[PDB]
Amino acid sequence: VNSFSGYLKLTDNVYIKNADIVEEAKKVKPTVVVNAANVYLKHGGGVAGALNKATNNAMQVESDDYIATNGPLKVGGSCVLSGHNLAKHCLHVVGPNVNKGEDIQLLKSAYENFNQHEVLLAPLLSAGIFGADPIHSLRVCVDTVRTNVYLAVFDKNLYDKLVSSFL
Ligand SMILES: Nc1nc2ccc(F)cc2s1
Repeated sequence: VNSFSGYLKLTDNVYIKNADIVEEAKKVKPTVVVNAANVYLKHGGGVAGALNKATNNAMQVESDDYIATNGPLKVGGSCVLSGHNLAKHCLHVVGPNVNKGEDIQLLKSAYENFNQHEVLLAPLLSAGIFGADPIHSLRVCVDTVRTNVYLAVFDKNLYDKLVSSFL
């Protein structure tokens, strides 16, 4: 048993809810929250901007030190950093950004990072301002992630379309 509440069960391991991931993280304090990161860990907008704002910019300060030491992530890659006030850990995962012309085949590689963690609170990778079709992102998630993933979908309209179209 875990602390996640109000989720619809899609599969053995994937759950979904219409929820702001910031507010969900603040309530649950999960072991792992996933950020929709870019390779520079520049948390300007979308999920990343909202998570970083909720940490009072501490996520960005930590991220800048990480990049100064290690250089940029790979598209499809990830790093584990602090979860600050939101979670124990933040798994920063880089899905491909369609609005930059990145290979959508890298979305499966991105979701494979989730398998290193038994339970995660996450957004749909490459959705929102990353430009991919969220229906596709949910299909790749279900077909790739084997650990227990609690997906927060911010937009109520999109949530209802994801559920009602799910095979
Ligand atoms: N407070 C929140 N802002 C965003 C922005 C984008 C998003 F996909 C999810 C959320 S939750």
